[PDB]
Amino acid sequence: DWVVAPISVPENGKGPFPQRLNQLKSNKDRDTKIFYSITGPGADSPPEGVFAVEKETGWLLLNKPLDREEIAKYELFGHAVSENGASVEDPMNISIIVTDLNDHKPKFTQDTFRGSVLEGVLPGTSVMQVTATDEDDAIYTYNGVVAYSIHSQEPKDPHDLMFTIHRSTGTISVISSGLDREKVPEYTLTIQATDMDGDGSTTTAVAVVEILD
Amino acid sequence: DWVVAPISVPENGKGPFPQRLNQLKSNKDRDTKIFYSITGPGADSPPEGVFAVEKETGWLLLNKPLDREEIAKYELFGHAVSENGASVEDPMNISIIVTDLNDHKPKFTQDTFRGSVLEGVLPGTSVMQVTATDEDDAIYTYNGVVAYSIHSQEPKDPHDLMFTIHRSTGTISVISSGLDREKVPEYTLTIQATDMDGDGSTTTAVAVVEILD
Ligand SMILES: [Ca+2]
Ligand SMILES: [Ca+2]
Ligand SMILES: [Ca+2]
Ligand SMILES: [Ca+2]
Ligand SMILES: [Ca+2]
Ligand SMILES: [Ca+2]
Repeated sequence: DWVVAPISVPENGKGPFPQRLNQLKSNKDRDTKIFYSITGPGADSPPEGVFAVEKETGWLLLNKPLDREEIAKYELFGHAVSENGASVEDPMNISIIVTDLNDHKPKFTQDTFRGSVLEGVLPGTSVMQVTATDEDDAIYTYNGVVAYSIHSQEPKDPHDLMFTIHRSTGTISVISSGLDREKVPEYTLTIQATDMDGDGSTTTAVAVVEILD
Repeated sequence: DWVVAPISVPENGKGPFPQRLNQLKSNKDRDTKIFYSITGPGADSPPEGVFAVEKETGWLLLNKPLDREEIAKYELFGHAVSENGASVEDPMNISIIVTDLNDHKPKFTQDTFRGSVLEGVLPGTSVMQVTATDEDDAIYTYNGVVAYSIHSQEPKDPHDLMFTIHRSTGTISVISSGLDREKVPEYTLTIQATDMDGDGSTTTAVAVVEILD
């Protein structure tokens, strides 16, 4: 059977609303006046009335901007009923596919991460790992893809940047010699996550690294 | 049966082309890979290839700006065939409705119309009738609706405008006294037709009126 294709709708639309998506039509409007309706979540169940159909034209309508992070897919049914009150078609499925916009900054799992490392480990040594997530799509886009960076380190002793961070994994490492617990026993690193694998929104957190004895 | 609604497409589109109109879809792409095609005038008969369908996505495409005055309606069929070569749906009808833009100026039937009238008829007297047509729509719009006016008269004797014209019918009348064959035996009137019932494009012609004795 010939059916309506999934309808792709990007989130956060300007409208104007209501917005025509597609026009349902039964063949039998030849012999009969037809009344179209729609059921399902987003229509007649929660959230009600996000989608509506014009009773006589069969225009399916979107009534407000969508949010993919709330609902990414609606599955509705279209109905066709004659003036005399008889269902004249089996209900048809209709799918609405909400597509992504980069509308989330990344978020660090904690605001402050704590880890530690021994003085005198070789440069190259893994210290700890940080994590930030991103609500947006990261399959088809870089909207959800986070890149990690270190913005600054305190104090600047012995040298000004002793650590680096692995840009996709969040793993912090020692890249320098001179960690000495007795002179600088702890460090605070401002760390950053930027979605669009680097090119996007930036979020900030702290990593506090203890120098073990 | 649920079918594709007529697709309204205004003429003279900017594109970009090719332009997605609507997405055909068979249910049976569940169990089977489907190949979509389209037949009919505008597809596989003259004018070929104004419309095309993407073999696998089933996107129906318009490939160039349309002209309503050339063809105002296309009637095509959609086809669905399995990978193994079997038609798996009865062909479906598809209608394309080309809608109007005001892209024609009105045109006078002749460049010079000739008529005559007796001297000394009462003011109010019908002299002749002019006609201009307009290719555009005039049912739903004023694109096709012409309004007539007189731009000027030569000579300006006795008085400067002796005639008027009925704005919707093109009928010219005498609105003044003093027509005297012996002093001014003929007049030339520049006449105008403007579509959008007055507000639109203007075309010009001539009416030559003989004064009878
Ligand atoms: Ca969102
Ligand atoms: Ca998003
Ligand atoms: Ca994001
Ligand atoms: Ca045209
Ligand atoms: Ca036109
Ligand atoms: Ca016109």
